[PDB]
Amino acid sequence: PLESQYQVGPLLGSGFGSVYSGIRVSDNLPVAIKHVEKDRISDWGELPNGTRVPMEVVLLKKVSSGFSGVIRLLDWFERPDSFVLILERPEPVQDLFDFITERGALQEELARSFFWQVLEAVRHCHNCGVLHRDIKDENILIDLNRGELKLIDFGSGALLKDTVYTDFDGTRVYSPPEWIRYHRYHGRSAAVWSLGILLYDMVCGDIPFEHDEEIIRGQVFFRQRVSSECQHLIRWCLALRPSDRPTFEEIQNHPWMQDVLLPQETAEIHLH
Ligand SMILES: O=C1c2c(O)ccc(O)c2C(=O)c2c(O)ccc(O)c21
Repeated sequence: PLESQYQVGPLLGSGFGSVYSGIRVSDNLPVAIKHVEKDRISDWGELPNGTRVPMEVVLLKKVSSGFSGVIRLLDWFERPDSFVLILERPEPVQDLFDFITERGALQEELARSFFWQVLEAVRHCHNCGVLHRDIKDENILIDLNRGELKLIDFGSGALLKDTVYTDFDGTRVYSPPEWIRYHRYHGRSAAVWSLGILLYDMVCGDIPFEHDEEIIRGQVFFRQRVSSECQHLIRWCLALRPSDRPTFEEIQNHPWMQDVLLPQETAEIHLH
């Protein structure tokens, strides 16, 4: 059913897997086709109907209902040594790591719009019972035309829970001090930490911390001019003590978050 119903094109990256550009035949929706090999999956789950699948798929199904800032799972298949996922492919697109790498640090107005959309997308996941655990520039795609950000790689994700996590598969330089020191964290507050790393990156062109010692020390130096309110929000997300970090609500009610542009205006002003 698979090679009949879609048409493969160029590789796009790897790997989280190996992803090819693809076209649905039924109608020419761009799609992306991700192959994941059974032998590299450390982490499995089960769907409603009760089949044994990779967590990624569990997590993607939970979040793919309706619209949002997540790239949606349109379908999937099993093969003898691999699973294969069919995902949306917006067109044209660029990931935030490449975008930042090309244009350097981002004007506050642009960072505010982007950051807001990441916030909405993460709220959506938490809502659906999903925690991403690897929120970073390269897991965000920009739809250059509509100005809409989309989250992508759920392969380190987990079901959201209130219990304390003991495993972590995401990026180190994005991991919170509680993980570095004690090998334990909670979802929401670890996510806020990483959101804080992300926001620094947006406005400074680079991440704040490289080594464990700098993460655990939690002192943030700004290498770029950044308003006083943005520094405050960033420092707040990057508090050492989990309980001293903001909730999403508080981040979203922060002064620096006010009067966010809509996506379309963001694209006009900053992407056209
Ligand atoms: O690299 C992608 C990806 C992509 O490169 C282009 C369009 C896309 O739609 C995705 C995508 O949905 C995607 C994903 O869900 C997980 C890991 C990934 O590396 C990716």
